[PDB]
Amino acid sequence: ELPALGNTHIQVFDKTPVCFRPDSFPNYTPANADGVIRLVNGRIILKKITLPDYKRDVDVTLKVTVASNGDRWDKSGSCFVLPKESVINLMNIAEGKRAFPAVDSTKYEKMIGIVPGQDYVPTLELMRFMTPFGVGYYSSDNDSLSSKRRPVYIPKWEKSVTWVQDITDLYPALEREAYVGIYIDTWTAEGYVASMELDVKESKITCDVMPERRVKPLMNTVYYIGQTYPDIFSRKDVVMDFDMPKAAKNVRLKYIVTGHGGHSGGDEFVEKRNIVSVDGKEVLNFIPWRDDCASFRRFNPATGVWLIPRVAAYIGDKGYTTKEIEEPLASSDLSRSNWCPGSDVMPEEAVIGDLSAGKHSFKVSIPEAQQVDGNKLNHWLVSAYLVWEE
Amino acid sequence: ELPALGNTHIQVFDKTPVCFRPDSFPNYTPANADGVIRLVNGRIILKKITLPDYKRDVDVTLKVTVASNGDRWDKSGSCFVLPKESVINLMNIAEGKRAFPAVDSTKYEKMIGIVPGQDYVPTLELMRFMTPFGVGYYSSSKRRPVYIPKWEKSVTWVQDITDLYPALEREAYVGIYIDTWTAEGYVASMELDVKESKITCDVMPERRVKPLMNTVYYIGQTYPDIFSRKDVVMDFDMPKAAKNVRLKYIVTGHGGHSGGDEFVEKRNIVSVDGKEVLNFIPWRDDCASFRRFNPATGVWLIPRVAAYIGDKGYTTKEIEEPLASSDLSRSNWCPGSDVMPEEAVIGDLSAGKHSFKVSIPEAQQVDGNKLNHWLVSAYLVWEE
Amino acid sequence: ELPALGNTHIQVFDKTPVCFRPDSFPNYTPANADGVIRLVNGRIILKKITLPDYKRDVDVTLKVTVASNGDRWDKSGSCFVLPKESVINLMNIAEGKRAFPAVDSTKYEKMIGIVPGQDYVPTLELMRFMTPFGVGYYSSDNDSLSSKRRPVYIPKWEKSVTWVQDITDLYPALEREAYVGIYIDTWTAEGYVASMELDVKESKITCDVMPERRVKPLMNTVYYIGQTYPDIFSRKDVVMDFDMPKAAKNVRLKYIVTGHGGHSGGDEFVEKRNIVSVDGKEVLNFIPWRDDCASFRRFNPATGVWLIPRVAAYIGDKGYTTKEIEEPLASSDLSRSNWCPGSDVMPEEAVIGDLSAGKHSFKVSIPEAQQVDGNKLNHWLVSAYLVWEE
Amino acid sequence: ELPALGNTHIQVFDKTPVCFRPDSFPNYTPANADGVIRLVNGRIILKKITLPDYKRDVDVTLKVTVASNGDRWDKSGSCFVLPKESVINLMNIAEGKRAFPAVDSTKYEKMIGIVPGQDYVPTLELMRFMTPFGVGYYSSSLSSKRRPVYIPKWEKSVTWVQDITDLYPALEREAYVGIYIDTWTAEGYVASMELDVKESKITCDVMPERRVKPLMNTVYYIGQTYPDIFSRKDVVMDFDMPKAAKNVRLKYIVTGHGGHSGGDEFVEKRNIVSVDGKEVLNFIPWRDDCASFRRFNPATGVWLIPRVAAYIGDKGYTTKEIEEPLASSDLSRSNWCPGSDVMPEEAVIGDLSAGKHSFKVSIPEAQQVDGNKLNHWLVSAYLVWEE
Repeated sequence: ELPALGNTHIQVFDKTPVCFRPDSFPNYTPANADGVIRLVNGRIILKKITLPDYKRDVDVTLKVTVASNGDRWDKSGSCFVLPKESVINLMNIAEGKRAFPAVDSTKYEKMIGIVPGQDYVPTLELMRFMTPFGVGYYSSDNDSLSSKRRPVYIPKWEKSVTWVQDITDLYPALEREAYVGIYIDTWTAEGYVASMELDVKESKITCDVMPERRVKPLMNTVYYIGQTYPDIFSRKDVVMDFDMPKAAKNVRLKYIVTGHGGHSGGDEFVEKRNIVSVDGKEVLNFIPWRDDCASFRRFNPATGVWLIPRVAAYIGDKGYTTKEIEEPLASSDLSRSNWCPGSDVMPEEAVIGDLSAGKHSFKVSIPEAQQVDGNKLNHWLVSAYLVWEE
Repeated sequence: ELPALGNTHIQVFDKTPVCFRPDSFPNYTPANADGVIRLVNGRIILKKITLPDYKRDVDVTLKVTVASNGDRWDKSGSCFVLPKESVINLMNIAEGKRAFPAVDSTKYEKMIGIVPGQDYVPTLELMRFMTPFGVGYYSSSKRRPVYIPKWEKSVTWVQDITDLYPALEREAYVGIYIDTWTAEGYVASMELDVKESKITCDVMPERRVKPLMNTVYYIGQTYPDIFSRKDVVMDFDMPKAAKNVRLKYIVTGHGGHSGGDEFVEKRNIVSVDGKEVLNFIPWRDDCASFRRFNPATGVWLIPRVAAYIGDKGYTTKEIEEPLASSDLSRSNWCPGSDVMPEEAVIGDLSAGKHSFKVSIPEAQQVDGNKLNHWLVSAYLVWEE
Repeated sequence: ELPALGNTHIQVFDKTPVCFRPDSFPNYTPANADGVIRLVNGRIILKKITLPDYKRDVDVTLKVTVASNGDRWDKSGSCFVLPKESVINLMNIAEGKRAFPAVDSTKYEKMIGIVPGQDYVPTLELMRFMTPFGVGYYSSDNDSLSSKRRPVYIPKWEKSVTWVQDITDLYPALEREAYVGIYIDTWTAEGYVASMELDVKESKITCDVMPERRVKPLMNTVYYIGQTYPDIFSRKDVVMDFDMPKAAKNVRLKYIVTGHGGHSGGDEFVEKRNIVSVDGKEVLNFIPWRDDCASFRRFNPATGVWLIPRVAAYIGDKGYTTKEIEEPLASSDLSRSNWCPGSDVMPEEAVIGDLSAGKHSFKVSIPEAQQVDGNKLNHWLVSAYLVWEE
Repeated sequence: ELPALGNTHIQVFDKTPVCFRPDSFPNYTPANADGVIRLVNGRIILKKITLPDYKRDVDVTLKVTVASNGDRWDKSGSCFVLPKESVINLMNIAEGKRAFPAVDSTKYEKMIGIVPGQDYVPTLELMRFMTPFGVGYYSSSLSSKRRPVYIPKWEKSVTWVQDITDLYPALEREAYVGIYIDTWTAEGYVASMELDVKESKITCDVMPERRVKPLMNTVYYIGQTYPDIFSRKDVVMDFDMPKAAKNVRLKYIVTGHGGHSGGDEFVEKRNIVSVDGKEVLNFIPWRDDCASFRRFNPATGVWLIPRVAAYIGDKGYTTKEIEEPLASSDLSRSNWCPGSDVMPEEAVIGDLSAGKHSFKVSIPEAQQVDGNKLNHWLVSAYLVWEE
């Protein structure tokens, strides 16, 4: 019979600004009155959370809400947690106390912080998201920029976007005390406002002992701080070793990927096969893609718009007929490499099976990925981790 | 320490046709080789399911998939279960062995089978859904907007129905109804997943379900526009006092002509023992999000001044923009959507008699071809 | 002793839309229920006005008000009247019943309608104006476009712009019955709204006989309809002859000019001497120029804005000091060739003196004017007329 | 049929210095070679003007031009005329021959000369103006520490024009007009003044019988104190109308002062003006367009104000933090800007019977002078009508 501590709800962030204001915020700003720490001139918000010492099992739910506060763009986002087992992390790097470890250039070029190294474990992602174009700030009924960009089939713009995911598997990374944060690749002073809620529901069953969950971050190419766009996959596969000190049963891989390069023909808009392997065996092999981005239209008041001519069938006063029309196409409608402006990203899972104690290899290959070329910022945001029960 | 029976998965239907073929199927066709029973000329498919005698708690998940097999329309659908405590049900009515009880015309007009009566409990809905326009059969441009790169080939809905386990326990007849009138019809799939608790001490709670109302016109029934003349009021009995009772309410508005209840906002007010427990406008304003599931929808050209990027920067011009019937805002659904029931915490209910009332006061009457109506089902759930 | 008819006020236009909607309006649309006639797809609004047969002298005041209705730009405008003595005019040209007369290419190239010809007298301008950038439509307190474009020294945007001029000298062109209108070089469907009021204040003096005023339009390069950008001054002076049927005493010339070509280094932004002559004698010789456009800032919420670095002296907490800052400069702040976005244009006057009956010459020279070059639309909008009492 | 005398143009002052040089000019200096009389050490310039005996109606236009000749601040100014009907005036007070009448302290404290008294009618203002910060002398390259990027060039002087036809009776035949500037520097300013009288071309157009009656003037021309009296009491006074008058109009000229932070120069204060116990004006004297005068203020003080600003950068529209210059001259003020004149507010009073009438000016939240905080209100008022 285990004691009940009760549920825990945390309003981590509440319309907390995420922006780029290098005159107000340097690489590191200590905790403000609300506990918010800011890194990289405001592009990263961070907060220490405490959770009671749960003995019973729990369910963990994450709810992230974003709105533009002026920034018009669809920027990349990462809700994350600093790994507890890592001496080096984003915060003490920002403070100037540490640095990402140097990497072997034959394997990882100049891609610091994407794989583990001495005293370093890559940042763990709680949720990858992509902001829509200007939701909120540009969403009013008579907004001077978006009011005549609203298609006839969209009765009203949404005022914000919200994503919810079960992250129970990540409880080990949140337990007792942890630093969680949100990063948005924003370069405007107006930026965004972000909200984040953690809901920990404690089991009502007296006998329900908390299982021994484990999490092992493997990789993270998100360019949080002093990092470079990850187009490395265009020249080489990213291969790394990892250790399993103890044999583990029924291990699962979680893989989070989005493709980027927003110019015409860039990796944001072209299909590229991802092949992920463990110990030389393929465990995921698929094209990260979405063809439903029109479904996010009401979240994108400030998206760009083009007129595409098309012969359209329709019902006129004298029955069915056809005519040439000029049909609006929004940038937000376009199919993309595993996301849409206004979507989150569900991690792909793969059941790895049992892993013996000892050395193992992990490989991520996006063989036709394109190189950065001047202003063509082709890259792939990839993070991965393992989870299992001991 | 309770024994583990393990999980149970049932592929109830698998691309099972739902159609209207009165030359092949009469009002009742007994179970075929795959266990499928057909009622009303194929408009209803039904199957007996069996589940192990679970002692531990469980989670129940329902997954329904639909595709057109030629039918072009957005027709109403109901995935349901025949209440175990009812002598009279859709099946024995179809067999010609029973009939919905006659009703008091002062209270319910000619709306047979929508409320309980002698030996009758209304059908219980596991999931209300609305088919999209021709998904699958018509999914391969004059129809496809430039912002839709490809049509989906089918539509799928998933809901947790754990609270309905008592209606499914041991043995039950589940089915799918689609208001289809074509021989080509649809194909429907249905999966039930019962995930048993991995915890040794986790005793199954004593869940209860009590169906109160169901206006879905399954068989020999009339369009439910009754709300336009009177509120639907009924009594129900609670044999035992119950704590923390919850009401689940499933509503969709209908009448697909211009200005009909499918397309106009109407406040729904639901009461128990004279106290309002729900009061809201059932509405959806996001139906454009379902566009890729509607290849066969009707289309109009609407004029509009539009902002766009031309060769000399941003500018504006008059255009004629396609608007699909499927894009239109509706009374709590879209072609291709399911319906999440609204919940309300009723609180404690004493043993004895109680009243239940559903009021949609501005609902419109059927008028010739204007088929205004409201599909409403409701039930109570609680633990003893 | 002359009878008093009293004053006459006419609300010619009242937030009447001026726009470019070729699918709704062809070259000519007849008078609507309010008397408004539309030409050139909505770019020109026109209306027949009637005035009592005044015997006493009068004062005529014109009041034009404009607001954007979505069009973001600072477009050229002309409030005008169709000359009574002209068989051919903008309206019957729009109706397809007439055409500007063909011109001698050695003198006027392909600049149709800018000088008189057979059955044609150039349009007479009541007022030349330049719309500001988006006033009204983009002027609200929290407008998503103009909100952070408001300089600290501008407490609030204006919601419209209004110009008033005395046009008493033009009474002969308005007398009894006349067609007046407004043209705006708008190419957007949203366009503008325009208002126009004529106030005729009758003299209170019993003996005050109306003088015999005369008006003679000479030139007008405004491209109202099927006309070309007037960069002709870059290759040749515009010279023309005119006839004075009767000798006239103390004749005055009125000259309305604005320079154009909004690209960097174009005639909108460069000083160009104008030299105007009658019978070979210079009567005006000046640089049409304004250096006070910053004064119109509150009318230009949608103007473009740049950040210009500058070392600025200021009072800080430790006394007088200096620092590098980035100071906003608006397109509307820039000095221009005789106008600002949001200004009207006061005609320059010159006392010509007496003119004998017969032939006379008139010449307008802007010798360093630039040519049109692809997208560089250099030109000069020039109109001129004579006025005198007989 | 009335004879035509033709138009009259008078160049009253032409870059005539207005300054404070007590060693060169005492309280009174008689007319110099150009007819210029100087009072209070140069702070006031004065000149006798003559106008033909016009029988037809006329229009009177006043054009005043000012430039700094070294004086850097935005000082108060008053273009005026000595009332013809007054025995006591600024000039004979300066000469030491007369004095403002003593006042009742319970009503007017120590505010001499602001209301009428025995043998005294307050000075009549043709135009109230406020000099800009150093125009001309400091009105000088591409990058400048003082000149904002949106100001291509400083103006070299400032000019104001007003129709003052209603004031013809105060100018008729012969009158002493002048300019006062509250300057305390030896460098001071230069001032120009032109009067243009345009005679009607109509034979029948008889000049109407216009009248002017000065009521109040708190401008501290000579041996006078800053007028913060409104902060303790309303200014109430009586006046006499020897003959009944029809359709009388009140003209009220007000500017608020106290140039320190939070002073009456920069705070909104309701003015309530009453005649015979009825309110005739009730309003906040205010201007919110002072940025429009920027090019006339080269020597103004400047602050840096932080703000997020939208702008076009090389990669499209964006926003960033900046420190934006705000000039003292840009600030909203109590009915003026550095470089502006003041249009009088008018009110139609209606008919006034012959006899006694009362007039009252109340600025109830006006602030008191406090050491170097020189809060005050410059107010003048007069009546006009046709008989």
